[PDB]
Amino acid sequence: SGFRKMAFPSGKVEGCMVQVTCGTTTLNGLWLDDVVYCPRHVICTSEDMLNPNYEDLLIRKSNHNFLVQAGNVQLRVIGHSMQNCVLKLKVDTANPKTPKYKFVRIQPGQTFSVLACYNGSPSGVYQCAMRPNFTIKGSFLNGACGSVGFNIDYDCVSFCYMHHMELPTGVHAGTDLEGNFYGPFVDRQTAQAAGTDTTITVNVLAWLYAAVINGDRWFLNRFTTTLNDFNLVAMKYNYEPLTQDHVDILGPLSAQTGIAVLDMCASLKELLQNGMNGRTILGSALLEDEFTPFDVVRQCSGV
Amino acid sequence: SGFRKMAFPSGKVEGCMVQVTCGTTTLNGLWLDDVVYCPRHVICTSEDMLNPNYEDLLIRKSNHNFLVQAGNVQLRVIGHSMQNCVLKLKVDTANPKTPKYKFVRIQPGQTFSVLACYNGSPSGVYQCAMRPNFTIKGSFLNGACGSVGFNIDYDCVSFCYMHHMELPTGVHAGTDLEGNFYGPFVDRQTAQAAGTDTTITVNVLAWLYAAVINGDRWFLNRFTTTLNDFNLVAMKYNYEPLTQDHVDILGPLSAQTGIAVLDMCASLKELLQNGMNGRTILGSALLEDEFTPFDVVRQCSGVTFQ
Ligand SMILES: *[C@](O)(C(=O)NCc1ccccc1)[C@H](C[C@@H]1CCNC1=O)NC(=O)[C@H](CC1CC1)n1cccc(NC(=O)OC(C)(C)C)c1=O
Ligand SMILES: *[C@](O)(C(=O)NCc1ccccc1)[C@H](C[C@@H]1CCNC1=O)NC(=O)[C@H](CC1CC1)n1cccc(NC(=O)OC(C)(C)C)c1=O
Repeated sequence: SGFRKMAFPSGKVEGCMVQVTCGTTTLNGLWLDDVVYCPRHVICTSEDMLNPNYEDLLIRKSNHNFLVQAGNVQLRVIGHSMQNCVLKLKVDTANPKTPKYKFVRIQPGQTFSVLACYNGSPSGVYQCAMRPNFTIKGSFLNGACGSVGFNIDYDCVSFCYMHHMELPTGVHAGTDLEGNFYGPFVDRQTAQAAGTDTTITVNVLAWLYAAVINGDRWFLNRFTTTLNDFNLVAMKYNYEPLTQDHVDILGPLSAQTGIAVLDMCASLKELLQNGMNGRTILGSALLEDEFTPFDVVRQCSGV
Repeated sequence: SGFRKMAFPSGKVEGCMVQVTCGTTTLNGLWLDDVVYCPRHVICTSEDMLNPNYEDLLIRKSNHNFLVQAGNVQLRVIGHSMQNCVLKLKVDTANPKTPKYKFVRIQPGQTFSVLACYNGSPSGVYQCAMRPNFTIKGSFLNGACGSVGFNIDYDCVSFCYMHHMELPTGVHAGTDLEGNFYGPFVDRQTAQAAGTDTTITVNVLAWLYAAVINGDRWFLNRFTTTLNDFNLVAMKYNYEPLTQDHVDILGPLSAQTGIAVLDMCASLKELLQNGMNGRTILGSALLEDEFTPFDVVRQCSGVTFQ
């Protein structure tokens, strides 16, 4: 037992990280088979970030303008291609450490591990969620661009995030590995702001189910709720609406604990009303929303 | 910016993890050079666990009595030895993925990464602190024994923890890699409990510095204090004593923020007496004590591993 924010083991991603340099700009790239993926803004100067014309900047670059270093080794760039906001650098070597991998675009509420890297070297690994406002609450300094987010369900690495920017509230925005941004953000230094963030309701419920599996029952009550009355109350606390899909997804945890999904919703309604009155749940004094139903089952019941 | 509970990258350690079977028992081992390290209780069965004679149990064992699997590959065991609560299985093959490493024993308050493993396969990585009561707040299911804790410095893995047991309250106990227990625990099925835990003061102050570096400043105040004054309030609230060495270690963060440890101790003094008054610090409603001063510097300066 016990319950922690757990990341995936990072080794399969560590062997894919490289440094990419173009002019004065250095950041991280991801080397899978014979392609290095990195943010297209590696081709920009620090002035000329307001309104970059990336098509115009890229046509002016030679293969030999990209310095790609994997440890001491310099890789040879033999071709370049832009896909949305990602640059794909063709190199003469397939990475021999390339894992079994897929690219996946995730939905808000989904969790993933981040391997924070500087100069193509790993600094640390932590767990994140795609917020409902399509930001992530990351930990990134100058040099972190091209750091990736991933899951490893079985031996297959699903890459879902590539880091590009920090927004004014100290939260982060980036793309899938096809270079499409999460949310309405652009790779320009123009004024942009995250929408109002909301709590990931289905994840809070999953985490209350974790608490019951780990033997804590103090917050339960004798009440039930309709799905609609739950949403009318939860939205007053800036909680995301709970859908019938979310109710279906919570079915297994419901069956394991013997607590109906709408009985657990009544518990959450009372927690939002009362707070915790000096108590904690799984070591937290706040309601946790960065564990998915699938994360709870994986950590509580066998991996 | 941002601040997250961050683990070390686990790749150097993932290459050392193997499965060890002795009869009915499967758990994890650590394969370094030509030796596999695992918990000595791998030799025990049901009857043995209630009062084990580890000397007497280890005599009756073949080398072929220990199945060691690295992926599909069976390693050949050519020797076995016990060191305190660890078994050392000599194999005929040096691990070609052996990193630069040493074995270190950490102090209460120090943090490390755990690579939670099952059947020799890494499943997850998270950051822990050795609690003042010598437990860790881990997350471990059946099969986790022999999972290890570590720190990295440049390209050197310091192994500090090997997992042995769960206590009541769902906290965890284990050994250093020389098989010495952290805390007053024994590797037998018997009545054991975690002692009263205390809050790691120097780590809470480190995390208040992380808060300030990230623009979370509401708890700062005009007041200062001294050790004796703060420490009399610390003991009061089941906080570890703050030593002069702690004050020195936080030195850098006092400089970088303009808040002297004792000025920050004045902020922490106030938070304990008064509470947080509806507010959060770095997204927590409680005072975080599992970041060391070094962790805060590591994270807020972008230190990388080679
Ligand atoms: C990314 O480009 C990066 O890491 N680049 C390498 C590098 C940058 C700076 C110095 C040396 C090397 C960064 C990552 C950022 C930096 C701080 N934390 C991060 O997550 N991304 C950008 O700088 C990004 C590039 C834009 C998308 C194309 N960018 C540019 C300009 C402004 C901002 N944000 C900003 O001003 O943030 C506030 C909070 C408003 C100060 C930005 O992210
Ligand atoms: C460890 O031995 C292990 O993982 N063994 C492999 C295994 C395979 C299949 C089934 C069980 C075990 C475990 C690790 C435990 C299991 C669950 N969480 C853990 O951290 N350690 C023990 O089982 C340990 C071995 C003893 C020290 C030599 N042990 C034995 C008996 C009792 C407990 N604890 C206990 O009863 O915990 C409470 C909280 C009281 C239920 C114990 O840890």
